[PDB]
Amino acid sequence: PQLHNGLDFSAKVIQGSLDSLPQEVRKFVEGNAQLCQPEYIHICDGSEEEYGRLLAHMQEEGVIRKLKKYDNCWLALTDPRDVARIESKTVIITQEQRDTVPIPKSGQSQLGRWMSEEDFEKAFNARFPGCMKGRTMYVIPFSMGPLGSPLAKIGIELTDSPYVVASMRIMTRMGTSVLEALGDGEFIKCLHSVGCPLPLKKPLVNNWACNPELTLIAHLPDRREIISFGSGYGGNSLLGKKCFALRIASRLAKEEGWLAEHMLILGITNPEGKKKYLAAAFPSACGKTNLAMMNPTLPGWKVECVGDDIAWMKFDAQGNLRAINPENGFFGVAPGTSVKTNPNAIKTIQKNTIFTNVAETSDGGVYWEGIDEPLAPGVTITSWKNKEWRPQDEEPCAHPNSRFCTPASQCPIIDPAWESPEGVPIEGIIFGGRRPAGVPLVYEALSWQHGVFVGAAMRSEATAAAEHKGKVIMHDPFAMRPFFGYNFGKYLAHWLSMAHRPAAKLPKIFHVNWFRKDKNGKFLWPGFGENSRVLEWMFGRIEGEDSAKLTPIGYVPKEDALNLKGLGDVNVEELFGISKEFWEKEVEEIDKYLEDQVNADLPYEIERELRALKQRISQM
Ligand SMILES: Nc1nc2c(ncn2[C@@H]2O[C@H](COP(=O)(O)OP(=O)(O)OP(=O)(O)O)[C@@H](O)[C@H]2O)c(=O)[nH]1
Ligand SMILES: O=C(O)C(=O)CS(=O)(=O)O
Ligand SMILES: [Mn+2]
Ligand SMILES: [Mn+2]
Ligand SMILES: [Mn+2]
Repeated sequence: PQLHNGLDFSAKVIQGSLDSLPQEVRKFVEGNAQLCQPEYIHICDGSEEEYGRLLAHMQEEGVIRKLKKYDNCWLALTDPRDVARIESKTVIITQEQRDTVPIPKSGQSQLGRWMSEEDFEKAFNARFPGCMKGRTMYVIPFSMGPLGSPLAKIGIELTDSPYVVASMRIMTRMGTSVLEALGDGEFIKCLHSVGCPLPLKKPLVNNWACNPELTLIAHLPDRREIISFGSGYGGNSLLGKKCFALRIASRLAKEEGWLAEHMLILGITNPEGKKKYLAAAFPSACGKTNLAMMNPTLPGWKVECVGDDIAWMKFDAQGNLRAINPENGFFGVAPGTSVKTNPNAIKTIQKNTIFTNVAETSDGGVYWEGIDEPLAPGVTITSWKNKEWRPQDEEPCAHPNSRFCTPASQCPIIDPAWESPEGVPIEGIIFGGRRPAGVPLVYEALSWQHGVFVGAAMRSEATAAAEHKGKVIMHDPFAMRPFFGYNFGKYLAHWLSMAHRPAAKLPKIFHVNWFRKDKNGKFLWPGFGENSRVLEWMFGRIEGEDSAKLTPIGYVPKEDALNLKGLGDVNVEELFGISKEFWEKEVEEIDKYLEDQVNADLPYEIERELRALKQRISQM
């Protein structure tokens, strides 16, 4: 009801009907329309017609440019203050801090950023009232996972950014079919604003609306709400991806008995016609997308891609660990992608793809560092800063975290089961990061509990995916440090608890290091497609081959067990060398980190594996 006409927003709906929405969706839309005061409400239907109209609208406003060299591809350039996910402005709100992060022993927690409800209420009220004045509020109904999969979950994103709408169309299943599937069921409430109500108070850089000073990405798992303000970029604004599918989902997974993880999923088939599925957790900028889409160098081997970033997994009634990729496309780092580092990506991204912050060539193409591809005489480059750029300038032509956003269905090696609602059965889990020294090319964990410890102990040299810079070695347990939805100690206990399930077929757990360097600072391992030789070894180990030797850190390949035919140059001694001096320092750093950062919530089984590793190293 109403005594006037300040609550019914029907007269402002320019696509769809508030009457046709499920009751709780209408309330969520109308209540935030009352708060944010948009000029128009557009209820997305997911259609090709809508998508083409939206792209035309952004092209007219100067938000995106058409890349005339390719088929339906587009370029966006951002404000240089809004170029990446921002860990330092991302918070989780729970009544008790301990539900979000373990209470550290001495230091500040690195495992999450808690904010009280009372503080968030102040932050929210400082930001959202009136924030969409003069803009359109888009209503995005989307499904994470195949529509109707048992592991699928539905979200509603409200946003004032047409770029978010277009990107969500690629990255999720979006439109009217989701609403019909949702009915009166529950959904995750996602609210986003770039934070730039009209008339503009600050001028817009690169026609990219954002509010860097007030950027805040907040999660409220008890209310099933995600609330994000001030950034239009990637994981800050595409709320289905990191905010929903890792942070909110990892908490739901804890409650419901499954797992939501920063893992690629791939299927690999050997020359004897056998196929296995593996998942791999690497931190951002450590090569998940290269491995998920690998072109193997070994003949008779085939790799197919199920997903490159997020896995949802659950033991089924038979005890198999079944995984789905909840995304609908790939949001991959552009620079360094080339025919030699990721040829299956090159094939995927030449149609129906949105690029952000890469360089544009004068003939309507795309450029970036490491593309490894010469340009024709006369072809010039406009950098991501919208500036004439020569290979002689110090500037990169593309931002280091520039991205492509591409439909998964177009990948030439997309797995035939990538949308199966029952998921694929996972037989191995791989961990790894960037370790220039000390850590060998591959090893296999001694047991489930040791495997969980290996994940907990992950470390990786700092790169350029968040706001971290330099060549520091930081901890990133399970590749989830920016994405835990709840207390990491309880997360470890949850992983450990999977070994108590009836008829659970626990996968083997491996750790890889593509990044070991010799004294020259040169990579010991060629990597990329040659990593198929490491996968072959893992495949044999899952089948039970006697191809491992025991070391203090776990099992490594026996002499001659790795197929090195071709690269006869490889320094095997240094690639698999294990130094007592290095590993004594390594266990000490893990011990200090686990004691401070997990403290009273560290499971005894993890502390036991640390003691066991310390003892095996002392006996070297
Ligand atoms: N030396 C070496 N580098 C690799 C290998 N595979 C990938 N890389 C490097 O990894 C970087 C690309 O990784 P990203 O796409 O940024 O990592 P990602 O895991 O997909 O990251 P997110 O999408 O952010 O989760 C490039 O610098 C590559 O050169 C490899 O096998 N060997
Ligand atoms: O940071 C990551 O791991 C990503 O995959 C990119 S974003 O979705 O977080 O922007
Ligand atoms: Mn990636
Ligand atoms: Mn990622
Ligand atoms: Mn046990």
